[PDB]
Amino acid sequence: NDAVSGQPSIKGQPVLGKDDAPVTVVEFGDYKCPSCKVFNSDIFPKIQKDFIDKGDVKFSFVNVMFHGKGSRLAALASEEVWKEDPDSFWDFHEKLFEKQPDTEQEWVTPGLLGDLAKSTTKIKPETLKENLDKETFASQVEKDSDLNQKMNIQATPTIYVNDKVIKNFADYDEIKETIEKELKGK
Repeated sequence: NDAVSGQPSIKGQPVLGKDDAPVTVVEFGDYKCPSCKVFNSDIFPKIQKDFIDKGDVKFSFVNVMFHGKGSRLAALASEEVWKEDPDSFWDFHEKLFEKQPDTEQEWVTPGLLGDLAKSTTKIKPETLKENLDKETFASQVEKDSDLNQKMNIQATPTIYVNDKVIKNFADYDEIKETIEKELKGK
């Protein structure tokens, strides 16, 4: 039906922000999703400036694989970057979204993901690409899928503010108000 209320676990997930931040914002997203591209460019930076920078919010991203083989490739790459060079993760993440074209045909390839690793992280392109071929990080993508299913994710992006499901990811008023209400409660 709809995404389930409740606090998703961010254990093992990429995180940005202070450990002790009182509000956790989680995005369930897909690198091939055009609405996730919009969230990344239009909404995410506002949450950063307003909340993450000042230690109010810690942010996490969980992979959802709604757009076929390219979604899976992208997710495997994302997992590897978090594990091997987490300090660079959010730079790689933002560039993969910036790379998403405004066309519907498959665009995700190992060469593409290898080039991003080279520009944004300390990870070797050939290493990343070898791991994509072997699907070295498949267990982490499956863990993400398990979590997606547990929360009954129906569309991407789905944003959680603590245990609250945001109705419209593109409505910064809703997001900001919900963050602020959770801060109060805290």
